[PDB]
Amino acid sequence: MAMSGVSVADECVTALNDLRHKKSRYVIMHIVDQKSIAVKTIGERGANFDQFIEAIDKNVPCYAAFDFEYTTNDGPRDKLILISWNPDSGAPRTKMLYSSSRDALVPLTQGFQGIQANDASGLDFEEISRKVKSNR
Repeated sequence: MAMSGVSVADECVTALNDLRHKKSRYVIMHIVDQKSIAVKTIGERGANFDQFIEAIDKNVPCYAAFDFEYTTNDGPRDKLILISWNPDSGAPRTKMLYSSSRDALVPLTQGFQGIQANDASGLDFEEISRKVKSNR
């Protein structure tokens, strides 16, 4: 409920929109100029750890969406998860920007479990599978 300037760019909306249809795999975007959100590094199936870490930066507020199929309904099911980066021990502007963008990300990421977790706590594959498997 900050509302300052941070807003999701058209490019981001299109990237996530297509990603939801299993266009690649996952998409990672970050906030630029704390006003306009831009893409930093897009996935496809399983980017390298070197490039993944090199691109990602544990500090600024970033959002990564991953599309994974499951058999919760019966078989041919698809569920996308949204993980936000924002360590409590990070920065003040970073934690604030998260809320300023969360409002605009709410409508953008409709139907996706959005959770904020920093460090391994945010990249916990087990947490993602457990969340989607539970559907809560």
